[PDB]
Amino acid sequence: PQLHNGLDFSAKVIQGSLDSLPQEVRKFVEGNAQLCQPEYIHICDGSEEEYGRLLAHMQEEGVIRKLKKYDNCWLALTDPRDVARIESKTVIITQEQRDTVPIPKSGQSQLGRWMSEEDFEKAFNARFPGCMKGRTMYVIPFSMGPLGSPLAKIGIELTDSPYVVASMRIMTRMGTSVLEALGDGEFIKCLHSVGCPLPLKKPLVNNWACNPELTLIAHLPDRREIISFGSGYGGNSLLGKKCFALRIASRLAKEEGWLAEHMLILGITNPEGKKKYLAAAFPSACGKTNLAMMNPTLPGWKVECVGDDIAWMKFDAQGNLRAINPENGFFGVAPGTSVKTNPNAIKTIQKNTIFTNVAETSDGGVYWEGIDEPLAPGVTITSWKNKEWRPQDEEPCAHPNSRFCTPASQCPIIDPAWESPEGVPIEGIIFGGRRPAGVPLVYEALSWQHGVFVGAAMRSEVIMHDPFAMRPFFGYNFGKYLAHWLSMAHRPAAKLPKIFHVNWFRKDKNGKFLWPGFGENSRVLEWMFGRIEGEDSAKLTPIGYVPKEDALNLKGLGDVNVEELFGISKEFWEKEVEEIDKYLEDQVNADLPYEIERELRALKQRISQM
Ligand SMILES: Nc1nc2c(ncn2[C@@H]2O[C@H](COP(=O)(O)OP(=O)(O)OP(=O)(O)O)[C@@H](O)[C@H]2O)c(=O)[nH]1
Ligand SMILES: [Mn+2]
Ligand SMILES: [Mn+2]
Ligand SMILES: [Mn+2]
Ligand code: NA
Repeated sequence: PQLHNGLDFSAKVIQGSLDSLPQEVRKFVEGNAQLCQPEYIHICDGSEEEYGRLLAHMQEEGVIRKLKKYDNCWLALTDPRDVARIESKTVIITQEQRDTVPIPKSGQSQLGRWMSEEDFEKAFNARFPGCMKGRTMYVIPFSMGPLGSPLAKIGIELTDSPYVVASMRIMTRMGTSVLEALGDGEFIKCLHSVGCPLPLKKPLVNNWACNPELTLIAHLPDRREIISFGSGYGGNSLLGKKCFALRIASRLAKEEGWLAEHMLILGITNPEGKKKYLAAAFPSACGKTNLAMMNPTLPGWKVECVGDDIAWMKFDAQGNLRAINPENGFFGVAPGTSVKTNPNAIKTIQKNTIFTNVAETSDGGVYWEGIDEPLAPGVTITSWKNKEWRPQDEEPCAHPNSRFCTPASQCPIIDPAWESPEGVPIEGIIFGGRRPAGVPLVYEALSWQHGVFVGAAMRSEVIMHDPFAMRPFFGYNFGKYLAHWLSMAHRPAAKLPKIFHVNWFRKDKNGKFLWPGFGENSRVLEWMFGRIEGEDSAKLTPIGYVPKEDALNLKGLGDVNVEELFGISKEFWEKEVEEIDKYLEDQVNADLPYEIERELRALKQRISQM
């Protein structure tokens, strides 16, 4: 009801109907309409028409450019201040800090950033009131995972950014079908604003609305809310991407008995026609997308992609670890993507793809560092800063973490069960990062508990810790996350996947990679496949099982330096255990599970006996 006409926002709806919305959805939309004061409310239907028209509108406003070389491809160049995720401005709100991060023994937590309810409410009040003035508030009903999946979760994102709408259509299942399936069911409330109400208080840079000084990406797991202000970019704005997919979802996972992880999912088939699904957690810059879409060099082998970034996994009644890709597309790093490094991505991204912060060629194509493709004489390059650019300048033509946004259904090797509601059975979990020295190409954890330790001990690159590739993404206390992983071993009839650790990045004394990697990583996956089958192809070492002599198929690779590649040094590993000890003691402290501490003791002891 109302004594006037300030609460009913029906008159400002330009697509859809508030009356047709589920009650709790309407309250979410109208309540934030009252707060943010948008000019219009557009309830998205997810249709091709809505999509095409909105892209054309952004094009006319100069917000995006059409890439004329390709089929329905687009380019956005952002404000340089709004180029990536800002961890210092990414927070999780809970009653007690200990529930969000372990209280460190000595230093500051690097496992998350807590903000009190009190401090967030002040921050919220200083940002959102009237922030959508003069703008359309878009209502994005989206599913994270196949619509009918028991592993899927539903979100509603409100945004004043058409860039977010178009990108969410690609990255999630979006539209009217989602609302109809949701009904009076539960959903994650996602609120986003670029933080630039009209009239503009500050000058617009590169037609890219953002408020850097006030940027704040907040997560409120107990309220089932994500609230993001000031940034229009990637993980800060596409609230399904990391905020929902990893931070909120990992909390839900903890509560409900499942796992939300920074993992690719791939299906691998051998020459005997046997197929296994694998998951792998690597940090940013460590090649999940390359592995997920691998073109295998080994004859008779086939790799297929379920997902390249996020895995939602739950042990079923039969004890199989069932996994879905909750995403609907690939939000891949553009620089470094070539025919050599990722040929299947090259194929995917030439239609219906949105590019952000890459360079543009004179004939309307895309360009970036490591594209490994020469241009015809005459073809010139415009950089991501909208500047004339030559191949030999002291400046990259694309932003180091510039991205493409492409539909998953377009991947030539997309898995036939990539959107099967029941998910796919994971038989192996892979951990890894960038280690220039000391860490063998591949090793296998001795048990589930050792495997959890291996994930927890992950380091990459200055070499920094990134446990489970989840350091920027823990939705709650990492110690409790470790306990949650360990508890899976005590679950009824659980078939615990084999756990491996890989290192593509080991270098010799001259700084060149000892392993050719990319397509050649099918040789590593072959060994993993065999080990899952119970093949006697492993040699026991202090760090776990490694391939036997001659176990790894090296045919066609010439003379690979295996002794250096698989070399295990007592002195390196003595230092390794020490640094892992100090890290877990400080960062996890009182929340370090007994079994992780035990695995550290165990590894320390095995190394001492070298
Ligand atoms: N040497 C070597 N480098 C690799 C290999 N696979 C991937 N890379 C490198 O990894 C980088 C690309 O990986 P990213 O796309 O940033 O990794 P990602 O896990 O998909 O990152 P996010 O999308 O942010 O999650 C490039 O620099 C590649 O050269 C490999 O097998 N060997
Ligand atoms: Mn990726
Ligand atoms: Mn990622
Ligand atoms: Mn136990
Ligand atoms: Na722009």
